[PDB]
Amino acid sequence: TLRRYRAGEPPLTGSLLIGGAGRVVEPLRAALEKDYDLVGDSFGGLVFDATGITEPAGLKGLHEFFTPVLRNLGRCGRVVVVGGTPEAAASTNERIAQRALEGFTRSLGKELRRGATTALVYLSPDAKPAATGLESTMRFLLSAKSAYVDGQVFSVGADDSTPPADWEKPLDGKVAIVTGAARGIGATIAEVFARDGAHVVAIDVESAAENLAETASKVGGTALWLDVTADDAVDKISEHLRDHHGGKADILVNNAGITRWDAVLAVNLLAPLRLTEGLVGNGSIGEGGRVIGLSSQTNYATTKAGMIGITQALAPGLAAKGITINAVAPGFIEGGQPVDVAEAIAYFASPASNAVTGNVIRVC
Amino acid sequence: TLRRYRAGEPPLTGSLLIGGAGRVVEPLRAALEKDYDLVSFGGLVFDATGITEPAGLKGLHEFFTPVLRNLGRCGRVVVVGGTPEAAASTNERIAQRALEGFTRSLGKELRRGATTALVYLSPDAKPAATGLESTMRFLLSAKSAYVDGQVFSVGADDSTPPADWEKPLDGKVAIVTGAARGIGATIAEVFARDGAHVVAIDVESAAENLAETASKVGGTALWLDVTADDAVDKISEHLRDHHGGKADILVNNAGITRWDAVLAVNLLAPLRLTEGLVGNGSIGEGGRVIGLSSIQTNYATTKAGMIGITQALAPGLAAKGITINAVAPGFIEGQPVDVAEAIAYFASPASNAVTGNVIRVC
Repeated sequence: TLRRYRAGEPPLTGSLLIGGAGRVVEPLRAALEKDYDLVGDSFGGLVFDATGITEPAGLKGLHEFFTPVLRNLGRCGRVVVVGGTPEAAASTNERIAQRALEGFTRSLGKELRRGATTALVYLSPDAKPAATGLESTMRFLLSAKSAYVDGQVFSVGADDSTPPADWEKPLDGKVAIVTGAARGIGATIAEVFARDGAHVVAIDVESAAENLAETASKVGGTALWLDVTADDAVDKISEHLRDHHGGKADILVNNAGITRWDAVLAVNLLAPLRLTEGLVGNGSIGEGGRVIGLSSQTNYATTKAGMIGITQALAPGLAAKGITINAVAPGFIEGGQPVDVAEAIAYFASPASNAVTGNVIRVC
Repeated sequence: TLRRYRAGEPPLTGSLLIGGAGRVVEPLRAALEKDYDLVSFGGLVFDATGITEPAGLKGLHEFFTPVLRNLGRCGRVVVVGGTPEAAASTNERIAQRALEGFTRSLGKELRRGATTALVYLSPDAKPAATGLESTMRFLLSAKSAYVDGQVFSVGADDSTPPADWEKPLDGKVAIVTGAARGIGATIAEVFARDGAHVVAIDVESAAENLAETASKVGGTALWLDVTADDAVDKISEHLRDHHGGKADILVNNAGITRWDAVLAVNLLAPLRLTEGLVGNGSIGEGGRVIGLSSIQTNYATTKAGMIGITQALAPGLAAKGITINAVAPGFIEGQPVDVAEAIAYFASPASNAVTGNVIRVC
């Protein structure tokens, strides 16, 4: 039975080794030293900086680092390889080697103890030497919050970051809109956001009735009964933000909720796109904003791909306004659990995740 | 059983319905009307290039729902779209990117043997879309029997059809490594059937097995360890003696005849060969490099690696008029001929607008 996050428990099940050569090892060692049991004999985390590998021949560096240590990696352990964005390498030799990283981290998992995970994080070569924009990703990965995120690839760009005042309350003071919020993952996302100190606007359909009122109260948020596919949805959300939150939201989570071709397109693709375009277009979501999509056969497979489309298409335009857009694509859930999906969303929602945009991650 | 390609037998086993709306539907009609039976369905092509908004995706369902049930066995479904990173609006990017979800799930409601493919075409492709044609012909045929759910990315460049679509590789000189047996030997065979002159390479100890491949295909044998330092030179020397110093196509497979080892054989050697043969003028204008992965940490890395080669080298190779693509096979022995066909599709002189692609065969 897998480790999920709690309280003032330590982030890892044991010590944390950071190795490799490159531009990430020192900044990370300095950044993670206070909160993690850092080393120079039973490991909770293994981090290899692969940024210094500039040719395929150098790929043996991976083998040389992990082989002596993998076996001593604990249950529910973390392995992270950090490389540089291959599209942006300085030589074709470097692009090949950094691309090859993905193969290594995704097959290593089959050698690991139960519940242990692996992850690949790419960092812009244009990120500044302190690598602040990387921190929220590492903390998410090196913690129990990321229990069911495995074999994934995270792409961090170039901007600097600022830690939240408190990494145990990273969403402290933020306003989050969550749709499909009465039951299911939606209700859980709302709960995890509140735990992290956000004020949640819980949105669902009018027939959710009391259930929605219930979620709002449990999370200390507010309820907004509304059909997100109606013409006036943007306007109604804005009005609610004017009354309860001085006209502004920080986070929009587009979750369809469980509460024909055209109905599926309208709910899982058209509506969330409209919501995003409108709430951004009118300034309700401004600098520091976070949009996070959550997918979930020909109907749905198209809207799931559509959601990936939104996330990639809107990222450039949105980054120029200081806003990130990301998505989570969950697997088999009712094994994997909702809290797990919610953590991933909360990781993107982080004010310290400003250098994470255009990403799509699978959970379970 | 599942149908593969033979004789002057017609390419589909039913008629071809090309519908939809956009920049590809007319030119594709005019291109295929002679060889195919146009408008109990052998093939279904939907032009999705005119969908510039997500709301328009309803046209996919509108087109497909009446006709899928009438699609014959081993039918081909192909959706053609516009390269999403190059669309003119975010709305368009989103609608074109969504075609991928539709194309992958559609396969699941098809008959056995029937396939689905998504083709993206550069919006700077001329109206005739001649660069599109070899991809279309490969897909609308028995040759692609086990290429399902895949995404092809076709560039802006025009194409010239080969003299004969049945001998597409006529007069071409193809280097095939690891050719003594397995896929290497079958690749050699499909290449010769398509008219190529094959240089069959493999290690010393394949001995007479290499001789038989070279012999079966009307080619030549080169006994060589492709990880040895002299490898580029010996190959060049061979090309000088037998082909006037040029090869057209290079197939990177070294087949079937400890971390360090897997890397040399599977990532380093095929990179060396590619860089050596292009850099010494052995492969030029019109060249074709095609990588083939293995069928597991060291192999996983070299398989990711191959994708890297394929993506990294493509821009610089395009400027030299050389394409690079790869096939990721297995689990197999499905059949070898099916992988070889995929390699032959990339090899084709008419696939010049096809580069930086990675296709799984299953």
